[PDB]
Formats: sequence, structure tokens, C-alpha cells
Amino acid sequence: GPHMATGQDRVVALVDMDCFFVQVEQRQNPHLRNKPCAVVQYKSWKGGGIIAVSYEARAFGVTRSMWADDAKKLCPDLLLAQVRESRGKANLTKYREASVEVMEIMSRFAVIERAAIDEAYVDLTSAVQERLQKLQGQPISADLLPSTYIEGLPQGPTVQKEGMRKQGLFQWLDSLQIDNLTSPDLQLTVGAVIVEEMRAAIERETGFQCSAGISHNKVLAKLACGLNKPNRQTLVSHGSVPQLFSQMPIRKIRSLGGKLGASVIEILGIEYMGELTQFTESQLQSHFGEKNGSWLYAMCRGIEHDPVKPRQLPKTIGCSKNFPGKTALATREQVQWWLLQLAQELEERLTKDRNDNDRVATQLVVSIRVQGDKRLSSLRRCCALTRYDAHKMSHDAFTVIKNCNTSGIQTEWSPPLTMLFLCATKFSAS
DNA sequence: ATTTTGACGCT
Ligand SMILES: [Ca+2]
Ligand SMILES: [Mg+2]
Ligand SMILES: [Mg+2]
Repeated sequence: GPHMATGQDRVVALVDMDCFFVQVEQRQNPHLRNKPCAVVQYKSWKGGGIIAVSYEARAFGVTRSMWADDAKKLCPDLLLAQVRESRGKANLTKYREASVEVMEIMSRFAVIERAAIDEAYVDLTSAVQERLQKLQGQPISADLLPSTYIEGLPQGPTVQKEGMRKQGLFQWLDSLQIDNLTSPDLQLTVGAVIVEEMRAAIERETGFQCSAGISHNKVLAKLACGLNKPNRQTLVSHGSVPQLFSQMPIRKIRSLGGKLGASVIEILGIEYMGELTQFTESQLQSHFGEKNGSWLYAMCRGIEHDPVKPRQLPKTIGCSKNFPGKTALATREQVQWWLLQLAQELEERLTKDRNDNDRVATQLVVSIRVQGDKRLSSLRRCCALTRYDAHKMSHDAFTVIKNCNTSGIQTEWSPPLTMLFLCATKFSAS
């Protein structure tokens, strides 16, 4: 009752660039705009692996992870842009730099947590308070929310998508109590106004469109963001949670898409997030551990406390390459040459990072996979990263991994290596 | 033969 927390203390948004690598390539090459197109890495093996797909091409069934040759079977007019290749490997610099463009714009509005190359959480609580004080009891016009969906509306006593969107927004705004500045629904609504402004600024200043979710925590904001894509934003209120979760597969909630969510489904014999409400906190802790159990107990009620962390920059800078099938590295010279390629890309990115961001990495992590091992990484070792020098870093990585070679032959490497991975970590201010 | 990333939890 009067003491039960409701998780309505913050306004949190999640902003997600639509088909991001595709938009970067479409901005650069106008011939690709408004066409079925995809971004592909490499080209020799089956036309290359697709890593991003425009919504026009998704309509044909083209997906990420698909080989371009197969996608062309679904979509014969599919246009393709290739990721740059440098030093023998795919090089993602263009997309990292485009990401910085967008994150710097978002940071003008509020504190952001970089969640991936194309998405960030936004803590809007303070910005909403200030905007509410500026408004001075003035109602919020639908014109301030031209791309916003209110999840769960319209309801109760038009057959077009935009007409439905507007009907629901009208019902929401008609019900709103705009004179209580502490009202969580009003706070979410002002948050959505700010996110419309943020998304307009991103599009004006970069050309890139994005979607967004606005709710009271990160998990609900992330879920909301996916409800109406592309180029739209969705407000998920606390009150919408019971209906939304009542048919929501557990795997759709962030962190439950893998083994833990599978165990929740199997052990409890349920399918939907809302079904979790029927268990006590102790029951859930008994099955899934103290932390996970408490988290699930709160989350199925719409409540999550994970903070938006103030972190706009990645914590690690890494470079990796797979060597599948017959290309697995089987000689020492091969291993050393590719460690050098990876180390040279790493040195370039690290020097740029030091100049831009006033920090230096202090640890070098070396990871390899051996042929036959099902795990993505077979071995991980660390060593000191004391100089931004590619020859030193590659020599050090070889030193820490050279004892993995079973081969009694000096020149040969066995078992063959199917993956090399160098990662700079443990940054310190510089 | 997806590939190339990135963050965080466990012990
Ligand atoms: Ca995206
Ligand atoms: Mg995606
Ligand atoms: Mg994303």
C-alpha cells in the first residue's frame, strides 16, 4: 500500500539508431537511400556476411548473419555496402566515428550511458524537472509529440497506423494531470517531449534517424524502444506494465534472452513476464540466486534500479579476427603476422583515443581459440601495456600465448588457431 | 563459415 515502492522515481530513455551501419553508408552514398540495402563484411565467402539491413530490405526477409548470396536470393535488387578492410581485416572506424557524432549530440541534453555503438541510455529526471518548472502548469500539446506512441492506447469505446498513434496520444494527453509536478505519468510525458527534441537534433545535425523508448528504468525503456521502429518513440508508463507483460515472452526482456531466461521458463513452467508475479521473492531467489531472484521479483512488476551510468566512452578498445575452417593459423609466422596486423590497428586506435580522451590503457588482454573448441574463447592471458607500439604489443602477445602450441615442430603451430583477439583495458587518466 | 566487437558477473 502506502509503503510499497513503485519504481517511478526516474525518467529514463533508450535511444537506438535505426539500422545504424546502413544509415552511415546511405548518408555517404545517396544512391543507397530509400532502397533495400545491407552492409556486408568481406565478399569472397558467399558474397560476405550481412551485419546491418535497411527496413526496405527487411521487408524481403533479409536479416543480419545472412550471407549476401542468400539475401540476394530473397531480394535480387538488394544493394550492398562493404565494410572497409585495412591490414587484412574488417575495420569499423567509420561507424565508431559516426557513433561519436550522435553520442556528442545526445550528451548536450543529459547524462548518457553508451550501451553499444548505436545506442545509449539517457537519464532525463533532472531535465524533466527543469522543463516542468519552465512550463508553469501549461498543458502539453500533441504537436510536441509528433512521433510518440503511448503503449496500451488507444483503448475502449480509424484503420490507419498514424491515426491509431494519434488516437492513443489524444487519450493519454486528455487524461493527464498537468498541475501535479510530481506525477510520474506527467514526468514521462515531458521526458518524451525532450526525447522528440533530442531525436530532431540528431537527425538535423547528422542525417541519422533513431527510435527511442521512454519509461522509468533502463529495462522498460529498452523494451519500449523496440515497440515502434523505425523513426518512432514509445512511452511505456508504469500503469501499462501489467497488460504489456501479460503476453510478453520472457526472452524479450534484457538479460533474459539467453540461458537464465530459458531456465526461468523451464523451472517455473511459465512463458510470459507477468506470470513471474505469482512467485515470492524467496522462491525466485531459491531458483535463480539472491541477486537474480530479487531482480526478477521487482522487474516483473515494472521495477528496476540499475542506474544510467555516466559513461560516454567505451571502457575497452579491442581488435579480433576469426580464421575459420582451412584458414586456421598453422605456422608460427602466420600467428605472428596476424598478431602484428591486429596490434597495428590497435596502436592506431589507441593513439587516437589518447589524443581525444586524455587517457592511456595499461593492460593488454590476449585471447585465442584453438580448432575444435566449441567455446568462443579457448584461452585468455594478460600482460602489461606500457607503450603504444604495435611491434612491442604483438611480441608480448606472442610471448604470453607461445606456450599454447602443442607442436613439437619449431615452425609449426598446433592445434591451429581459429581466432586472435587483442584488447586494451584498464585505462588511467593521462 | 557470421564476424567483430563491447560490458559485466562468478569464483
Ligand atoms: Ca539500432
Ligand atoms: Mg539490430
Ligand atoms: Mg542498438
